[PDB]
Amino acid sequence: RNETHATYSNTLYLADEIIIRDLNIKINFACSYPLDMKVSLKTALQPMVSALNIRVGGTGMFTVRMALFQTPSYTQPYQGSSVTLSTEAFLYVGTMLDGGDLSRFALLMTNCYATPSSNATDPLKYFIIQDRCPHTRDSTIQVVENGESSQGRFSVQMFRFAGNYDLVYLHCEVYLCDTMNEKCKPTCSG
Amino acid sequence: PCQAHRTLDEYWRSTEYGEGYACDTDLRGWYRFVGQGGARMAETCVPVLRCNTAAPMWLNGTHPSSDEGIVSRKACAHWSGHCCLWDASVQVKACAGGYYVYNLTAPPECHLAYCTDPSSVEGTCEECSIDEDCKSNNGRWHCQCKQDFNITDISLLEHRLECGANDMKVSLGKCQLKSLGFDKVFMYLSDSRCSGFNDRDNRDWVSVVTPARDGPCGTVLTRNETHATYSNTLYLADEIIIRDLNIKINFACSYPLDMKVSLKTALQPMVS
Amino acid sequence: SSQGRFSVQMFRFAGNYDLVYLHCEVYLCDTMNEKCKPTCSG
Ligand SMILES: *[C@@H]1O[C@H](CO)[C@@H](O[C@@H]2O[C@H](CO)[C@@H](O[C@@H]3O[C@H](CO)[C@@H](O)[C@H](O[C@H]4O[C@H](CO)[C@@H](O)[C@H](O)[C@@H]4O)[C@@H]3O)[C@H](O)[C@H]2NC(C)=O)[C@H](O)[C@H]1NC(C)=O
Ligand SMILES: *[C@@H]1O[C@H](CO)[C@@H](O[C@@H]2O[C@H](CO)[C@@H](O[C@@H]3O[C@H](CO)[C@@H](O)[C@H](O[C@H]4O[C@H](CO)[C@@H](O)[C@H](O)[C@@H]4O)[C@@H]3O)[C@H](O)[C@H]2NC(C)=O)[C@H](O)[C@H]1NC(C)=O
Ligand SMILES: *[C@@H]1O[C@H](CO)[C@@H](O[C@@H]2O[C@H](CO)[C@@H](O)[C@H](O)[C@H]2NC(C)=O)[C@H](O)[C@H]1NC(C)=O
Ligand SMILES: *[C@@H]1O[C@H](CO)[C@@H](O[C@@H]2O[C@H](CO)[C@@H](O)[C@H](O)[C@H]2NC(C)=O)[C@H](O)[C@H]1NC(C)=O
Ligand SMILES: *[C@@H]1O[C@H](CO)[C@@H](O)[C@H](O)[C@H]1NC(C)=O
Repeated sequence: RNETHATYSNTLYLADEIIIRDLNIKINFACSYPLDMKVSLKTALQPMVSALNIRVGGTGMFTVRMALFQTPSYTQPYQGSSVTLSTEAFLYVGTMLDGGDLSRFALLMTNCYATPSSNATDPLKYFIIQDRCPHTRDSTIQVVENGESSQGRFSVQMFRFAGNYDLVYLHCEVYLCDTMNEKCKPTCSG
Repeated sequence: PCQAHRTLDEYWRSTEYGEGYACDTDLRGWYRFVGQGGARMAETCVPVLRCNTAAPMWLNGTHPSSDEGIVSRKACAHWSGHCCLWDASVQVKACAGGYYVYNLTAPPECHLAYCTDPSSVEGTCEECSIDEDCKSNNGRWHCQCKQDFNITDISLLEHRLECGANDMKVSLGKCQLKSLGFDKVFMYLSDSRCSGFNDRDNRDWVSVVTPARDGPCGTVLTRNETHATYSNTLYLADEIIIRDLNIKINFACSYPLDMKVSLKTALQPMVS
Repeated sequence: SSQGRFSVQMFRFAGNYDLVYLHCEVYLCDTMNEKCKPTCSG
């Protein structure tokens, strides 16, 4: 045996008779064993230790945005505090989603409206999108996507609120929906 | 003591200097060694013909730790081949910070002077976080946290879950787990590859960060009609194996589905 | 001897581990050609 194996070496003699006279036969055989084995038990063990559970909680809020766009195709964001338009000029907007798990949710739009102010609860409201769908009584409104992915967009002609109202804002309301659990796309018709 | 001392900016007191003849007979009072020679004076009997002296001196035993006060020591003298043949009286007082003081007395005869080994100027105490007192144990400076930071039960264990939109994380006070009986902790999610790490925002914190998706580190999302909550279990053990007090902090936080969104630009048209 | 036995308190790996499996690798030696007695001290 050397440092690794251990050989058992012996020689075998074969003949057809008691006495040998030609072609002596020697079966020189040796089989070795390595010195290092690998062993493991065949039983799984399941101990038990007491577990103290401190169940703690929290709440989170996702990040989601809304940018004015200088151009059609919804490519670049407005950065000025105020934008001047003609009434005939078309408005071009869209909403971003950076909250998290963008694979699972679909940015879906319950309702958006226009008020002369930043007060979201201003009673004077023009629902620019009404119940997940564009108004049909207004035809200048058109949508490209809502709830199709994490980003919805749409365009419409500018207006002004009748009266002493020279300003218009956009308060929109978004609802997350699972893209596999339920179908999110609202397909409305008159 | 710590405020009434005279500094000695002399680089020739080091144990590496070749040879000399200066003996200190006029030295009286508290002294604070400053410079390249060292901040502490010798702990072992430095061999003959060093410290700019034929027979150099040393202090026997160990330097005092923080919060020890006046300590009586007998500074020996090495000469002729017998360490500690002559003796002088020295009183060491530890000080809050990285220096020491001594009443450096006149040795019984000339050809005797103290030494300054390089000591532990490399060992700094700024590495201790702000709430870690600059305490010492037998001459080495350690970051002992507040003794008022002493909680016995683990139900009082501190944890800050900030439910960030893009990612989830729970941060734990390192001092409080230290005093809870944990030297090194092993914090683990439902998957141990989400191993813990250290971060400092206002104090020493140990934290894990996990993406808020369904699956990647075993967090579970159960979106009911209103909320979309993500729950993962936290595992604490101060070593590889737990033998008692198995710890399971069940942390979670929900994300809504509805939310309000508006631009940040005003809008005004012009019309005939 | 030709038998290697030993004891230890049961334990448990921290994390999501509900099982412990044991896996040993043995080394055979000559009782006469070398000293197989292992002695370790701190
Ligand atoms: C310690 O001693 C052991 C026991 O002898 C020794 O292992 C042996 O090594 C030799 C040298 O490699 C092997 O000799 C054989 O020689 C011929 C070719 O030279 C072939 O028969 C063998 O190769 C075969 O390997 C596989 C075996 O099935 C097959 O792929 C195929 O048959 C190949 O032909 C082999 O080289 C001898 O077989 C081994 N014995 C073992 C491994 O059990 C070891 O090398 C020594 N260690 C030292 C000296 O450091
Ligand atoms: C959908 O799943 C969500 C996610 O869990 C679930 O919301 C949960 O509602 C319950 C019931 O209100 C909350 O249970 C908590 O329990 C204790 C007291 O019982 C407290 O922690 C909470 O009350 C706190 O409420 C305010 C929170 O700041 C504070 O006034 C104060 O801290 C109160 O202690 C609360 O009642 C549980 O926390 C929420 N989960 C959250 C918020 O993540 C919801 O009910 C489910 N909807 C269904 C099934 O329709
Ligand atoms: C937003 O507009 C409303 C209506 O002008 C403001 O006044 C509130 O109106 C509601 C009914 O719509 C009353 O019940 C409340 O008492 C009113 N006050 C408050 C403080 O809610 C409201 O104040 C405005 N909010 C903002 C943030 O501008
Ligand atoms: C050394 O510290 C001592 C203790 O505070 C200071 O006073 C000495 O006290 C001892 C013990 O009572 C006396 O035997 C010494 O005579 C005192 N020394 C002196 C110089 O009065 C002492 O001042 C410190 N030594 C120095 C040089 O400051
Ligand atoms: C000083 O301490 C050293 C080493 O610890 C020891 O050998 C020596 O006896 C001590 N001297 C006195 C005077 O006690």
